[PDB]
Amino acid sequence: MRTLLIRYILWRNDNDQTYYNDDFKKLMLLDELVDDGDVSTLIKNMRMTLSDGPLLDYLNQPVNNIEDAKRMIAISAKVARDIGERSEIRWEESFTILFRMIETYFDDLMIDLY
Amino acid sequence: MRTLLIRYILWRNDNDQTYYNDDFKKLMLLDELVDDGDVSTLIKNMRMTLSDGPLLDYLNQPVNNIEDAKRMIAISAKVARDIGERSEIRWEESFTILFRMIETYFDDLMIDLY
Repeated sequence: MRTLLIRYILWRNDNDQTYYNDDFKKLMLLDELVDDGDVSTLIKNMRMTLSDGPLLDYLNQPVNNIEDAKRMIAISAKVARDIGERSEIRWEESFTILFRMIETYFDDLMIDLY
Repeated sequence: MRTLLIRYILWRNDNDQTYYNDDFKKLMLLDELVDDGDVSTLIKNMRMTLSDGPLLDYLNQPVNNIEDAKRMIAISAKVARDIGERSEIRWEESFTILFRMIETYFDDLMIDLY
């Protein structure tokens, strides 16, 4: 799940067809769980501060169930998409927090998606 | 370079043909810079300790030139290959250190390889 999510989020950022996989189809379905307004806000703040700061703050919120975990994946993916490839983001810092919060749900998320 | 190296190292770990790209061909050439004995030792220690600890210790060594930077990429790649996909490694912790050391050489590494 760690490798899959890294690959997915990075592909959402750059849109390189050579790095696409059908495994992503099921993960892209998680987008319905997230309100486009929350993403829009997060992007505005990231641009206002010229940093990944607002994203790292979003990812630090508690994850109490599988639905919270799915929303975190979706928010990261939608943010990656909407921020653009030119954005100088140390993605590994975001993955560190994301996986710290969602790690436990990996087994169940895999079952849920596939 | 950050995205490319993440993608390369993860592909070296699982050998998933669906996640392969021809950009990796030039990076795989860096393997000649690394002695297989150093990798063998690193793997032995990682298994002895049941941790990525030895790898994170290797990556914390100073990088004084582009050749040091290339050796770090090659050691990470050969370790990723030899440790196996089943290995529960928090890859983002390794990428954090690797990129902290090699970040500056990215522009020059890109020129050197492509």
